[PDB]
Amino acid sequence: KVFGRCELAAAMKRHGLDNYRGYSLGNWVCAAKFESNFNTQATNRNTDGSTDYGILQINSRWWCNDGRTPGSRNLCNIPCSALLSSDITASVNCAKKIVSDGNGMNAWVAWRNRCKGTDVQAWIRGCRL
Ligand SMILES: CC(=O)N[C@@H]1[C@@H](O)[C@H](O)[C@@H](CO)O[C@@H]1O
Ligand SMILES: [Cl-]
Ligand SMILES: [Cl-]
Ligand SMILES: [Cl-]
Ligand SMILES: [Cl-]
Ligand code: NA
Repeated sequence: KVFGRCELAAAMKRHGLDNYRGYSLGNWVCAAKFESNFNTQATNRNTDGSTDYGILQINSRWWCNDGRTPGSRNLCNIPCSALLSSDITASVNCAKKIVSDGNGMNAWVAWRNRCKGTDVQAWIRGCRL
């Protein structure tokens, strides 16, 4: 599923991401835009052979099991394919674990490089929440 901007903002707000660990909703929408272009089916392979999955590009090196990243962890205790669903619940629940692990949203490279220190409220402007 390719979400609309405001559609995803509302879905994330319903799942508890607004101000989660102090990150306002626009941070999460901005990260999704630049990680996946709002597409739940996005996948990208990393140099080390791990793969990033879903709307927030969660990495199999640490967070999910895809059966082909030897020696990796599965800290969200999910198959990576669950992160590709049109229902964002599994991605949101896993993201809550990631952002709580001490490094905040810096775990998302696109957030650090393209959202951090910008007017992220712009990503939710005009949306009915
Ligand atoms: C939280 C998470 O899994 N972030 C991943 C990061 O590990 C990976 O290096 C990057 C590659 O583009 O995509 C995402 O930012
Ligand atoms: Cl915001
Ligand atoms: Cl594996
Ligand atoms: Cl959903
Ligand atoms: Cl933080
Ligand atoms: Na893994």
